[PDB]
Amino acid sequence: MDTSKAVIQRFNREVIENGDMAAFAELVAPDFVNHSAPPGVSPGPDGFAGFFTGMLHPALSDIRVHIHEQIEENGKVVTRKTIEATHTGAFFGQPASGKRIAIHAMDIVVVRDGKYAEHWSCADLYGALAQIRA
Amino acid sequence: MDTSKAVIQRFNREVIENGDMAAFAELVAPDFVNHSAPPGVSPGPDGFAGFFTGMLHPALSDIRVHIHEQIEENGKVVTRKTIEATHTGAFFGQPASGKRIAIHAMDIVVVRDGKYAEHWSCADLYGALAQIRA
Ligand SMILES: [Cl-]
Repeated sequence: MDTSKAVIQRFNREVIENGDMAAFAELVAPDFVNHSAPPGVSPGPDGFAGFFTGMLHPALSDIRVHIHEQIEENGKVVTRKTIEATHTGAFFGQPASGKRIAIHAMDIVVVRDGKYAEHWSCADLYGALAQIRA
Repeated sequence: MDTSKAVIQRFNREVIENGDMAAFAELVAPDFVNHSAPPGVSPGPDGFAGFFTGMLHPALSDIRVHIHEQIEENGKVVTRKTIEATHTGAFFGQPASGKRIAIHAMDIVVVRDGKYAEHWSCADLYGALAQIRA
């Protein structure tokens, strides 16, 4: 039986790095809520999947997620990480630059019965677009 | 002798909201390191104080720090918060708009002997500048 931290590590590897949506289905609960979802997006699992399949993986190639630290209290796991990838597609209105960039992020995940139940995210887009524009 | 969560709560109220640098001197250690310090800035307490006195408080008036949650493990405290303020000064290339904006942020603080010892930050500047431009 693997830990909440282990489940988040598996999600970052199989879903964010590899883009395995079969792994997504296995690691995200049907009652999942993305509290950080923008006002126009579905806070549900389908909205969350749509961010990876429709936005992230079309924009970023050769994704490497560097998990620096994981702080856990009361079933919530804070992951401080870096998303390193090659900018090969339009990202936040920025056309493909071919540049390898590093996005600093922090997410808070609530894992229940081996699946993602609740999620909050924070990312340095200002800095990532600055990298793209240099 | 108050908790790490209470020290961070006091720092956000007296330093970030009120701009009391006398409180800064009392709540930040001399060996403090800001791991999220920009490339040209000092990771030291002097560099960190300079962010508030030199860029944050000249840019933002009537600051309100809305602390949502605090997750602690192994001497690290993650604070998920929303900085609400009026844009009255120069902020990341945007001249004063007079708008009251909300900056979503997350910081990881290591409190040692009632003072700030280590710090990591994440803030939604992309979102904040978007608000300034609306
Ligand atoms: Cl994520």
